[PDB]
Amino acid sequence: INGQQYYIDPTTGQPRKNFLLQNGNDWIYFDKDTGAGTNALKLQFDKGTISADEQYRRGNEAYSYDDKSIENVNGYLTADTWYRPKQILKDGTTWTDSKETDMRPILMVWWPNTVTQAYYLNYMKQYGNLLPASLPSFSTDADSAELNHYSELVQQNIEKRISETGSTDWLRTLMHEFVTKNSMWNKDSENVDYGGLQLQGGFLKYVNSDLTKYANSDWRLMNRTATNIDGKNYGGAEFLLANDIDNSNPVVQAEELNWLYYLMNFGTITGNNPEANFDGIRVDAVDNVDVDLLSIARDYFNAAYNMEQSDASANKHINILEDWGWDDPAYVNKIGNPQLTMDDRLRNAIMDTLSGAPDKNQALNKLITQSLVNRANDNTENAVIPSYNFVRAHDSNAQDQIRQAIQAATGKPYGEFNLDDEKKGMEAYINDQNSTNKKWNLYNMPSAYTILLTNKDSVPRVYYGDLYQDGGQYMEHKTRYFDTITNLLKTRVKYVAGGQTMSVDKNGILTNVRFGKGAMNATDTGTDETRTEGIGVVISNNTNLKLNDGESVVLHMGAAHKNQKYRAVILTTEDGVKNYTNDTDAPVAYTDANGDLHFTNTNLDGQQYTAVRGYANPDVTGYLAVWVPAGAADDQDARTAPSDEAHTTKTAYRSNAALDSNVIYEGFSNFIYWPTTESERTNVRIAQNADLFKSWGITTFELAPQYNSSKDGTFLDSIIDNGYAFTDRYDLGMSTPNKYGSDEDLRNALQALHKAGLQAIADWVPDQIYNLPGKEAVTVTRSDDHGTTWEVSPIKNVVYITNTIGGGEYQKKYGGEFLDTLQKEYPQLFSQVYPVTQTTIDPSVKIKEWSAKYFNGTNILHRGAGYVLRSNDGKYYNLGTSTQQFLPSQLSVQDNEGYGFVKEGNNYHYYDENKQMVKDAFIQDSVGNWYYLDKNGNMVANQSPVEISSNGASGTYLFLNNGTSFRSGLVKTDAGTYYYDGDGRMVRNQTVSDGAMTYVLDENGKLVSESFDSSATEAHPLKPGDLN
Ligand SMILES: [Ca+2]
Repeated sequence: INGQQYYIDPTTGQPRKNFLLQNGNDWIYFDKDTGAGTNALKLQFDKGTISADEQYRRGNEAYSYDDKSIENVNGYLTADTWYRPKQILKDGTTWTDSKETDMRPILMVWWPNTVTQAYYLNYMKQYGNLLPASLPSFSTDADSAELNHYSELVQQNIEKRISETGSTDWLRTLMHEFVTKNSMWNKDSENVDYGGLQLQGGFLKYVNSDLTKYANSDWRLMNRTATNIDGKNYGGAEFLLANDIDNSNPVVQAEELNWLYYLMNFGTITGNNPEANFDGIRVDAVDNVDVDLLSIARDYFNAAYNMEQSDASANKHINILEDWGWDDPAYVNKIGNPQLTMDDRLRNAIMDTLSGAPDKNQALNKLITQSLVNRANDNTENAVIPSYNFVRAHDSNAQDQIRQAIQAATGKPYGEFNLDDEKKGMEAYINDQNSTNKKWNLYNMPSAYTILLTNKDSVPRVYYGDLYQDGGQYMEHKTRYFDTITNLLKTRVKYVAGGQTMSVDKNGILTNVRFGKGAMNATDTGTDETRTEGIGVVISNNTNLKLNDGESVVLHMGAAHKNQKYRAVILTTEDGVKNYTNDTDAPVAYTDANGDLHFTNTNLDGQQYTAVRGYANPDVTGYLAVWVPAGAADDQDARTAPSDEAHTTKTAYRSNAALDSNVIYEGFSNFIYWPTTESERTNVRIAQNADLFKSWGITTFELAPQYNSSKDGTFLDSIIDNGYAFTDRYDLGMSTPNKYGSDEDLRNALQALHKAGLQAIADWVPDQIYNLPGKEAVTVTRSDDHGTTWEVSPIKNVVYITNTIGGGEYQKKYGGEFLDTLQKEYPQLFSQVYPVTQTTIDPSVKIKEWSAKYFNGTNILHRGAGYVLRSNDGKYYNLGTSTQQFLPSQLSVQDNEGYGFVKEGNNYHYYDENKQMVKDAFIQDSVGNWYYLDKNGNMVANQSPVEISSNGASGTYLFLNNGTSFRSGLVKTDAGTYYYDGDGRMVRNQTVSDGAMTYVLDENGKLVSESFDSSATEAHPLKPGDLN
């Protein structure tokens, strides 16, 4: 009984918020907070008179407008501002001239309106006991004489408590707790939304303004990715996470080169050790930065390593791209393949045919065609775009599914967890991994890895979490796939080479063949070394596969393999798979004179598990078998060395037998735990295991990003501290260990890898920086991940407090410091003109500390739309440093009386700063609502649509009973339902999205249909193909 009322939306099953229901002259407004219905709106525009008591009035004035007198950010005041008054009412009794240290909250003496003053009183009473807790609530409607009486009493009681406790800490805490309970001062006014790449619930893009000139930029060219160089197209999302670096600013670009050089010379610079440098880069978040960076990195590598000279030259520095967009490969190829594109068409073919559940996988035929490379008869070299490929990665079918397991095991929201939670989720995740029916883990990991590692024209990348359990100390526990995948890896070195043929038969069974080194076509007879090389693969994704009697699967081993003995590498069993790491006790099969192997529904020569049929177990759902020639020498190596012959084209990597001889190891998971001893340190264990990785044929070890985590908990990366979320770009376990160890552990890992003949990859992360400690006022607009204005947000060209100043001691020590050396050693880098900026990089300014001018924007910070304090008509308070000096009445000697919104008779008027009545104009109140004063200067409030032209612009508006322009919501009337946009104007004849909601309005503005996208409402796994 006695509950609230709501209007349940038919598509959300939840209350409509900010929704007006009208029936004749009667109405219910359903509120913003919970959608609870009311028919009594409060007047929001009322200030009410300053202290009539002159001792309070004069005593509470600001001592001065100096920086030290009034807490501020670039001269702007915030809800948290404390200030020095002329006098304090000491111990509640004795007006006393203030000391410099006598700071008091501005909210002790000032409120944006009477609504907030009443709420302040209620709060200070209930939670501060600064009024008798017995008092009834102050209604918004309370007159200013009553409100002022009780805020003066609160002031007395604050001063008594300051005297009795000898402290103001309690008051700092209490006032900030009040602040955060006001929607104008919290996330409720920030239009939280998780659509697209709003991973943290929304962005604020930085814009130029006379209000914040020190934060202006001539650059901020956004979304300028591979398919949007000129900005005339859509491009990738500029915005992703945290503070988005403006990589279109030429000074920032020089700094990215500076950092790049630092990474590539890390051991030299920090350890006097040229044996402890990185050899290549991974470019993080490619489709979220100015694509100029690909050419800047290219140019540096060309200058320092002469990449384009030959294959031997390029292959000494394997670089890779995190480039998700399906049109990226053509562009990467065009600029010279300076970093390897991924082949996302190929990975998605694997996802679609092998990695899903039995009732979900598609026909295997797609593996032949859906890729940068057609593999039906891949018999040529240097003919395709070179690329790398993978089955999983730290952020690909790992982090989202692991968070799903944690959520399932703990009941906590997606992404929220402590270390105990993480371990409990990991136990469930690993139990799932070892099940036949998997909820969170990919199926057919053995078959997926077989395709990965036997494909021609591909640099495969192995994922750490497929060899070792994702969560645990580094390499603490092996997965069930460790033996299978390391068997494939060693077999790949020894046998996998030459041409490829892939086919799928009428039973949907896939056959994959490699001929061995020296043979490219099925008809080639090969060389001496070809004979005991090559591989044959049989794959099905059909758990019910049954061949009729007399039906066979034929592997066409080719003309180099006539009348030859083969032995098994992997066979599928009832319970899993069997691995054979060499010829000993492996089952055998013989080719005929055409080079064909013949398998059927029956074991060959009484050898267990040589029949082809469907299985369903935790390894295989379908069928897998792999065969190689018997009798290879123990030291057989089918790989090809890169030629040092001069390139005839302007390319680094070429897709050929030498590039194919490389394997990348992504040597981390996000869910590595912090080590409990020095011995458990990831980089310590990497150094100790260099020869192990070599034995798998790893040629480049991709290390995690080594940057010390911000540990701010604002994204997964700064919860599990993987190194992608950092404040100091140059701090690689240097001020304190990273999760992987100290900078000495890192240099030791690089040196040990080099000693074993492996390369090491530096994760280059130019997109963003986290957790800068210095505040800066910036003019911003709430925007989507492409910087498109969020139409329903009031945050449009609004001053907001950002955290953009800082960068740590190592950015300060090293930022810009290698530019002079780079200019003298590689001068050509400084005269290149880049395609997006159409200019050179700009090394004339060193970045030693970041500030807002260098960023495109920020994730929303939950400070609230109105945190920066304003009066009526959009006017900002300011000390006078960033914009016109203007202080609240209570702090100045100016009297508020008769200015702003004023009642006369049954009407309200608005008087401007010259005390003149405003007519036929829109005017904003201090908390951001909008009003229209008509031709007579009367506030409009008739809740029936009204046509207004304001500066040659039509609009149909609706003004609620309290005068406020209704906006960003629906109105249901007797005649239909209507939608008013973020500017208060009725929408007609279109489809509009309002956050999670989509509404279709006909020519008359009537709602025809609506839909709900729940994923806009909270953090969520990113949908497959979201980023293609
Ligand atoms: Ca960006």
